[PDB]
Amino acid sequence: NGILSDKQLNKEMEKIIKLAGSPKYVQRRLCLIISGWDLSRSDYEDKYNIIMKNGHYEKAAAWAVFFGDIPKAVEILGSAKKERLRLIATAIAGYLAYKDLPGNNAWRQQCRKMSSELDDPYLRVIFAFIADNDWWDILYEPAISLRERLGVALRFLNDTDLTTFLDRTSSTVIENGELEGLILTGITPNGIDLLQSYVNKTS
Amino acid sequence: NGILSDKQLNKEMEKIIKLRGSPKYVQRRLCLIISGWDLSRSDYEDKYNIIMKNGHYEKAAAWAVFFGDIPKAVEILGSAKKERLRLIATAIAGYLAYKDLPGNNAWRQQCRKMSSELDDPYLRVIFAFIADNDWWDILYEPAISLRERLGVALRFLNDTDLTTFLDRTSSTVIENGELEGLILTGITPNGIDLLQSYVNKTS
Repeated sequence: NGILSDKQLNKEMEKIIKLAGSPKYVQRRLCLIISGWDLSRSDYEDKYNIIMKNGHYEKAAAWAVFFGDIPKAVEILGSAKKERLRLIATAIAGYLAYKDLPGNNAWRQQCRKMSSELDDPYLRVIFAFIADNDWWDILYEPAISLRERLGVALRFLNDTDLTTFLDRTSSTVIENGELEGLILTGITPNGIDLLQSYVNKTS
Repeated sequence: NGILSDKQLNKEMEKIIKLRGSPKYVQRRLCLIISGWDLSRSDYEDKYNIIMKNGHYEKAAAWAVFFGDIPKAVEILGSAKKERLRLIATAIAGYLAYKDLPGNNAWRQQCRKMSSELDDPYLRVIFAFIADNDWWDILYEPAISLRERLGVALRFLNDTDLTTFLDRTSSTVIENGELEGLILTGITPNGIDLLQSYVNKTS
């Protein structure tokens, strides 16, 4: 959101980055630096390997979809142990061709129902993104990480709607007192207000 | 096989059909009458309801796949209380807009791996047929009912393919002493040979 001059802050941000498709690309790079999402393809593959070693295959598949690589998500989730996960990966595999057919045809319907009824939040995210393709159903529920929601709102979003998402989420977290809002507010006086609401909620 | 006039036996078989595409259509209809498969679509839906009330949703979906109503199979498996059955319903639902495609698109690979690794034989043959639209991977599965295998072979396969399948299955069951070869061979001297092999095998 910006705020001794706009050109001065832009050039110092450029000299921080030196270490588009948008009018504000350096601000996006600063936001990715702050959020810890300034990563390359090798870094994402390393993160996939790390999360696979940690044992959260659902989180690995969710991160693979967050990056936008759905064949990679299918490959990651299919190379697991639990037959339940292999079935889930088999369901997700469908999308690799069901992309140019916008119409109710049961598969999307069953996927919406299963996204409603499953318990794992990452699998709920993965099905709600696979069926009825829309980023907004991913970045509004509080069941997943706010850092991940910022990662998907910074990589695939327009600057017109990113401001609306950031304003709505900040005005949510400040009055709700959640600690995850430090992503948006930082260690600022607004962060002190967030921590004050957190204290008033939890002690 | 048939085997004192050919016209007389054909006309009495036609009379038997009259009691209740191919030149051997009368013999195919007699075979379906013998095996107990000549049943209407409304009674097929009633049988679906009967098996659903019994609780064998895998058997109901196997019969639906056997008859060829894949959307009805997805509808049947989706109306189940088991999350594994719902995941299998979604995976089978990834087939309706997916038959007009070539192979090796990840989804058929996952379905082939599932059909190889899964334990339930009905779900095995469901995955096998849905992955590859051929019936030679279904007609030879030993862990399904030979009455059902005869039914799908009489419904779908051609004359030469049905003759080869019948010869292979009869020559297998006569030497192996399987009690379900009595459907193929009847209570005949060959049926007594089959029962003799069953006696020699089991006492």
